[PDB]
Amino acid sequence: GSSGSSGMPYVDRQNRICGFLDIEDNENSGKFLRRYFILDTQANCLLWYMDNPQNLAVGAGAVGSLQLTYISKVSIATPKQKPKTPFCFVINALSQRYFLQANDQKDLKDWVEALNQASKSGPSSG
Repeated sequence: GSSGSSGMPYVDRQNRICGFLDIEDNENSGKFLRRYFILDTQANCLLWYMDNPQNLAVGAGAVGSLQLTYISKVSIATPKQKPKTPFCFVINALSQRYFLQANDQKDLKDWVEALNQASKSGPSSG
């Protein structure tokens, strides 16, 4: 482990983000799973639910999750990886790249940003 300090970082309060993305079902090369992704900093993981959790049932859950512990970098995909997509970001983790789709250019960036904030865990954790 060993936690190293930094001179003087910047940015903070990644702030949780929500929306509806389309992750390419691992069980299909073309079909995307439209779920409501929610960048939870407290959980330090990514949870995407069929729909808002406020409409779901207390005894509900997420179709899938993504531990931030994996994610390393969140950059915009490329036409050499997954073209035909304007606002598409690739979540770089251990050594993989998740292809997700955004509604507009905002959500996209935002997400990318949020995913870039929750990943950078700001200046420090907590």
